[PDB]
Amino acid sequence: GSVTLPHIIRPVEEITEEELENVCSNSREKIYNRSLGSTCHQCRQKTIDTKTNCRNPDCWGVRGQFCGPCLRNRYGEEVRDALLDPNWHCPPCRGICNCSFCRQR
Amino acid sequence: GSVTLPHIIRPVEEITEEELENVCSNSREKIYNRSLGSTCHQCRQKTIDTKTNCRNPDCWGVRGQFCGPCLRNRYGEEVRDALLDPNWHCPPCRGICNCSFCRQR
DNA sequence: CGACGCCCTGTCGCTGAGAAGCGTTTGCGTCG
DNA sequence: CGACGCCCTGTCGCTGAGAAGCGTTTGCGTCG
Ligand SMILES: [Mg+2]
Ligand SMILES: [Mg+2]
Ligand SMILES: [Zn+2]
Ligand SMILES: [Zn+2]
Ligand SMILES: [Zn+2]
Ligand SMILES: [Zn+2]
Ligand SMILES: [Zn+2]
Ligand SMILES: [Zn+2]
Repeated sequence: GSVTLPHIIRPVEEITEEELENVCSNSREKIYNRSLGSTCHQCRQKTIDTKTNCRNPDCWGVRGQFCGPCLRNRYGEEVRDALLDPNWHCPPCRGICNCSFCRQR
Repeated sequence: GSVTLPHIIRPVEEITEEELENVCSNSREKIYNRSLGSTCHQCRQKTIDTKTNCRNPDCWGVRGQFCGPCLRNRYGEEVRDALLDPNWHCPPCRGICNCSFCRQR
């Protein structure tokens, strides 16, 4: 698949309690799905757990999506706090992402 | 147009005398054509004058295309020398491009 | 290196991906 | 700032562009 997936900014008002209930706690408990899942930028795993929504208009693609364990262990932030933050920008947007590809550059 | 144009490596044996005869000398003498023309990376002008062919396999798109005046005035190299060089890499490939966008980063 | 044990329960490799060009576009300077 | 003159004959702005995910993928260490 060549082209870049769209990036949609979800307001904090549109975040539902069901989405917060589905924030992954342990990476071994993830459920893989090629259709309904979403891909975390850190671990590069496409799973159905709730992931962070980057709210920077300049942000693009799926770089802003992070899972529970990855955001917690690699950046000390909670996905639930990130989803409820109207001004939350992804670590790639802030230029502090430590994934195997971004730290390489 | 969203997607990236292909990059084709032309061996020095395939360079013809007609192509060398069409290397631009003065940027004011260029002929614009949206169909048959090619775009220089430095001046960002799509014209029909012969342009450099970057021979790095890792190179992609049309970043390696430079016109006569731009390569001469901005990098001190001749397009004819570049086209006849089997190991010629574009200034973006060498990370020394001084166009308005690359020097900005 | 893949079995087990520990506490802070965890993450890299490969492929193919990585714009392009039309429009407000061309060096320097006195000078009206 | 857009006419003119100079020699080394020239280049920036805007838009939309800027992957994604399956596969060889999960912290630390003694130890067989
Ligand atoms: Mg490629
Ligand atoms: Mg865009
Ligand atoms: Zn993750
Ligand atoms: Zn972002
Ligand atoms: Zn990253
Ligand atoms: Zn040019
Ligand atoms: Zn190149
Ligand atoms: Zn450049």
